[PDB]
Amino acid sequence: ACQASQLAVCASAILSGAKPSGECCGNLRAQQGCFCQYAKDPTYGQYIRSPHARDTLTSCGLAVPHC
Ligand SMILES: CCCCCCCCCCCCCCCC(=O)OC[C@H](O)COP(=O)([O-])OC[C@@H](O)CO
Repeated sequence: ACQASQLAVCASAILSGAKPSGECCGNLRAQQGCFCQYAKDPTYGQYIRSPHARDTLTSCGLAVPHC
């Protein structure tokens, strides 16, 4: 139901770009709902369309948006 918090911890990488993290790719899983549809969300388009974002999720290889 869109937590908007389980991913915040990752935002550090998406926005700033400190360093990825495994927990990140895991947090989204707990969602597997809004996270998927979020792919359409324009306001957060900068988050999903990030450079390190796709890398983090891909590194895990669990679920990719655009579903
Ligand atoms: C409160 C702030 C937090 C923000 C909310 C976060 C919401 C979670 C969504 C995160 C999603 C990030 C993943 C990046 C999505 C993306 O841009 O897609 C890249 C994708 O991996 C590329 O697909 P592709 O390889 O071109 O697909 C074609 C291929 O399948 C066939 O060859």
